[PDB]
Amino acid sequence: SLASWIKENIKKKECVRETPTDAFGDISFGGLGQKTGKYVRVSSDTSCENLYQLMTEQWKLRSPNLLISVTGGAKNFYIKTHLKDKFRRGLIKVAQTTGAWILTGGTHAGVMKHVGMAVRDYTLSSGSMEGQIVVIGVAPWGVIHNRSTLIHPEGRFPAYYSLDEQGQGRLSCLDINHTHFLLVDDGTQGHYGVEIELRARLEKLISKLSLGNRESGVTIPVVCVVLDGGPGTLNTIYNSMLNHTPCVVLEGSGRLADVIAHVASVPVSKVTMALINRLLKRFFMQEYKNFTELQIIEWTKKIQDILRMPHLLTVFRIDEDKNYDVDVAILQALLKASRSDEHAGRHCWERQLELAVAWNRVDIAESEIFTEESQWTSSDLHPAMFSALVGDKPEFVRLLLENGVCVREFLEREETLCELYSHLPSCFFLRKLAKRVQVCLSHVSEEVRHLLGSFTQPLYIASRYKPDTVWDPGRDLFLWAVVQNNRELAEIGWEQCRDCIAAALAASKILRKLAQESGEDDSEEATEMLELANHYEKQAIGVFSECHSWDAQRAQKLLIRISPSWGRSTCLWLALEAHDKSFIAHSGVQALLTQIWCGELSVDNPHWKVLLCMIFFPLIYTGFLTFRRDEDIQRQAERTEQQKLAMESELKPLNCSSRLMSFLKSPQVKFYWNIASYFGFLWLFAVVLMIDFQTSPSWRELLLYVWLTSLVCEEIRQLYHDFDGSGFRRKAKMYIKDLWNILDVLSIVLFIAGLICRLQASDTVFYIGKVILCIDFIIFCLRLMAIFSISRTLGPKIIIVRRMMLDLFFFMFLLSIWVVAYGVAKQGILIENEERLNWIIRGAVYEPYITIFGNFPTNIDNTLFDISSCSVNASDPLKPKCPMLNADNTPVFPEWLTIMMLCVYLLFANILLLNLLIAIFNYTFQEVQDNTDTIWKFQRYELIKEYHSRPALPPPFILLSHLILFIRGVFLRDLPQRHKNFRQELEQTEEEELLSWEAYMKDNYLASTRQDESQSVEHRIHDTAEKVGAMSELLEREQEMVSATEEAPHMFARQLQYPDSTVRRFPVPEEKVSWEVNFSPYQPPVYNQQALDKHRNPGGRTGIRGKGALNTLGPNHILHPIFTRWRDAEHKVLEFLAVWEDAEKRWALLGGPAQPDEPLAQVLERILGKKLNEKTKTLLKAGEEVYKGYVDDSRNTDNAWVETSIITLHCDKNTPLMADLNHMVESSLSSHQPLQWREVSSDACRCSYQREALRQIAHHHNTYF
Amino acid sequence: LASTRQDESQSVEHRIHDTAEKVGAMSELLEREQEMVSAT
Repeated sequence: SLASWIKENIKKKECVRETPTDAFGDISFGGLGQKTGKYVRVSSDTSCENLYQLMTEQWKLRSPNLLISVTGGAKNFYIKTHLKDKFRRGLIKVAQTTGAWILTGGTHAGVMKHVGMAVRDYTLSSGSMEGQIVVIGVAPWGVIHNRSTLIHPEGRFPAYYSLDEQGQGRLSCLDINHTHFLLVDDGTQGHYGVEIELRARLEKLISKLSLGNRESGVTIPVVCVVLDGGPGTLNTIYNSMLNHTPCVVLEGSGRLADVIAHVASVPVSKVTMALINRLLKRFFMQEYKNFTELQIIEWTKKIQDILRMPHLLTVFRIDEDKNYDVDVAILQALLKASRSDEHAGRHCWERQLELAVAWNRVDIAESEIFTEESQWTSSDLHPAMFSALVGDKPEFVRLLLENGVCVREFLEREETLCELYSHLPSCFFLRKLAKRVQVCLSHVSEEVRHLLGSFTQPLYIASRYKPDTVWDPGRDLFLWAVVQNNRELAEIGWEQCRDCIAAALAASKILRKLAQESGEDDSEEATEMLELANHYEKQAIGVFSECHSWDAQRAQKLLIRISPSWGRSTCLWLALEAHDKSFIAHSGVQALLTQIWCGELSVDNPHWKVLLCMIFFPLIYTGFLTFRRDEDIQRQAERTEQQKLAMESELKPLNCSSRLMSFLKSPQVKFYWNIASYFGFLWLFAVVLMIDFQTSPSWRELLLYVWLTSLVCEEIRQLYHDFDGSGFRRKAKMYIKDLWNILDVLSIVLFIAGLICRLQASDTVFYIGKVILCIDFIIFCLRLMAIFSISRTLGPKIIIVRRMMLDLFFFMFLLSIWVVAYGVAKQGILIENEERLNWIIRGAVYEPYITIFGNFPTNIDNTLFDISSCSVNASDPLKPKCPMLNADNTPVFPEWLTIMMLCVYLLFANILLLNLLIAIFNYTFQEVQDNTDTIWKFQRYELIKEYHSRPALPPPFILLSHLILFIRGVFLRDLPQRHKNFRQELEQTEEEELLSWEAYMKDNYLASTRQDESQSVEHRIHDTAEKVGAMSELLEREQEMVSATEEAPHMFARQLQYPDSTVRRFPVPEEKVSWEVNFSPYQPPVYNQQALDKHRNPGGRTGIRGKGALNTLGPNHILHPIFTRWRDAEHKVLEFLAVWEDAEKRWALLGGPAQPDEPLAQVLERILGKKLNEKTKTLLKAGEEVYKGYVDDSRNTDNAWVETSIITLHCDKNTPLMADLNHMVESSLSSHQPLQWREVSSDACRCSYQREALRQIAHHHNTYF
Repeated sequence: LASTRQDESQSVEHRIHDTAEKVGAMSELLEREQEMVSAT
């Protein structure tokens, strides 16, 4: 697909004229079939945007994070084989982990061969799972030796290529372990240095690639490392340090590296042509002998030039100590370069972090930026927190949260949360949110409400995120972490939540709904979401079981309460709805359900006593079963007595009359009265059906009618008064789902059908109407067995019978085939064609089907003539046709054949079929035993809630209580205590103390599992292996350790390039800088811009002769008056009306050119734009004389130079001459568009002349204290 | 193939065999190191 673009956009060069390019395809090497490097060509100049697009969007290479540049050498060199291993290891450690791009001249010659051995020696050890080591390479297209192996205008995409390097010469080869190839063409096949400008321009361009991607405009870091190099190698390093963007790191091994590493110990003024000559002589010792002496002056001067900047240079120092690998050294030297730059301020630390964020690496950054000395503030880490959340890097978020970011300060405003929802990676939740937007927070909340359930209330409300819908910061971060299926963020989020158990179960329900809805992305939803949901289930069980061991009487209140965070739903309902079989089987919740179902009367009282108390009502008032109220009163009195006895050496009182009326409301009582009424219904229906039936209705049948309709009315009122009552058909969909409801649904219909037929009052219909009602009595008897499913003993018995129902029909079919076959054979053999179809079916299907169940001696009922009659076609009165006879009273067919056939038939029928049918059930029964315990507990809740919402009276009188409930309902007042022991709303202080208690219990739990995980064997072996692996390497290194036994010259006027021209100044060392010494070959070129022996430069030699951009020779003066005053009225800080130029954006001084013999008032009016010089006229006698003398600058020559006189006029606290000057302070001079009294300081990181003047100004003011 | 090589070097029955070999190398070497100091 790329071939359409790559043959339409990219040109080439030939003959210089241009043409559309060629040579495109992916080079694959014959050795290891694990590489496939792409090859593309390009011209000397190619569109920069197209180059970056081809590098970024085309070849699927991800975004660049760090650009590192290995350069130098190109021929060969040898490392003493100790530094090379550290070098190869570190240069891959850094690139691998920071998604870096490393570039090199890609040709198997010298330095790139070492990079290739690095990539090859690592690429087997990692396995290349993800994040490949992107290594980009630059090589000219003419100088490849075996060029014909891929040249084609339509390309050759799976091209094979073999290595050859015997054809060396002007031609060169191509390397082995790279991954990406860019090829440049200059048109001349016999050219080597055609790739320099494209490299330098591309790197300097690309440095600005990371702009507009994030919150702040900080440019990407670029580094150039050179191990060994020729003469040209220094020039790229100088052009880089002049570009002032990269750091440059050097090592010990190389020749030119040893040159710079030796000069880096000596001072910059101590560098001399003779001293550098004496140093370089004992460095190469081939080229030191073969030195070109017409350029060595430039060499000495250039090294003296590049050692002037002492903070963009770092060196390895011959592996001193063990400063780890080279990975950090580069990474720290990048930051050390990064601090001293154009920005002065808070921004150094501010900019500095964001680099640590963008790299996945945390250790270096953490140590440097989080030193003990430094102070912080929880406001100033917010942008780094935000970028660390969106980029989904967990450990860095944990580090920022441990060190002083409070979650409560971070989500103070709604806008931050709105923006944080705008960066989800793609998931099923994101697709559903995209469907809903066809982002304000309400669109989130509607989708969350649909996920969680229709019953709960909406979480967020628009423009009320400040303090229903109360604000906790915790659930917002936890929910945002949960819905994108990210484990390492969610495990941090759960430790932040105020309340815990409700949150964990809510996340469980969200994930199981999101899994059972999606179903298309099979791997993700099938594995990750279900594993995560079971994990948060396990966390919830652990926290609750830790709370239950401490003191259970607050644990139940924790289990009941309404949680206002999650939408005023309780906690038990969430676990109940989400099909969490494991949480609901925990012992404390079962004890809660037993204590509820057990009613007012206290638990642990045996059923025999309970039923006998139901038999005689006053035995309760006498006291035969214990009660909760008196047991608690006795226990409280016993606890009080125990406390009094330990010192020595609230609870309601009990009612007397309402004892009984409180007894008659517990569900254990109503279940027994309802089952008594159910036997009563069976009795009444039998006695009406068998005895009391008539053509006219009796009073018994009317009692039957009303009692049936009372059952129907109580079922309907227990529909609409349940929880989740708002809305329609949800409880209907809940109810119709299962098998046992079908029976009631059939029976209530068929009963009414029977009543219609019964009242229809016809001759023949009345019979069928009695028939249907006699059928329905079977169903009304059949649904009692489901009522006897409640008990634990009979609970799992019925499900095993329910499970194996299906196989019996297919088995019966298989047997019926065999019996029909036997019957048709038997009747066909010894009987002629019979015209009677009823006799055919009765002797063909029935008689064999009746044969198989009789006893085998009884079954042989075989003689010729007992009851069959056949002289006639078919004696009608129940006589089958006779068997056909040969002799008189003799079967032509032998009777023993019938015997033998019947023996084989019943032998196959009995032992071979039904024992298989039996054998199915025993194996299944043995197999099904393990998983039963839970489902029964879930059904145990499914029962209990019904009877707690049923009127107390038995079902014969449930009509009157239903009428009383409706008459209460039409009263228009509704404040029910319906489920007043399920939904509980707490007071304020009880809730606060309770949540703090359970948070303390959670913080106990997590420490418990961390101490119990680090005691297992399967962890501790993995620890000992790592410690042995560290101790082994170290010993080798230890063995190896034993095995090894001011600013006097001007520095701005000696720029090797003159400013704003093409001429080059003469190279001037530091020793021969002054006029005292004499240089013998000293011959500077004379180039005035656009009598040169009139004056001499007082600083020294400059290598520049003439008047270089100056109106006169010699001293050029410029006075710099400083208009200063106080910042505040309290004299806390100082300030000066400095300029800030629109071209340079720098806080520069306000001083123009002072001419020789210039009046200060007129020059002040020119430099300040005095529309009112009376304020300066009263202030002509202010202070002056800060500094005066020679100023180093790039413009200085041997004839002209620049001198200056610094003046500082600081007024009083009021500064009465500053109002008129501040009113006329505008964009007057048209270069400084802002111009105000910026606050002064002791800043030595300012303009070079002004830094010393401000340092003297602070030395004047603040040294008094 | 990379998946099974990374999942084979995480089992216990391999990693014990690795630690035994590294302990056996570190023991011999210490004796030789003692001898090196032992020669003055």
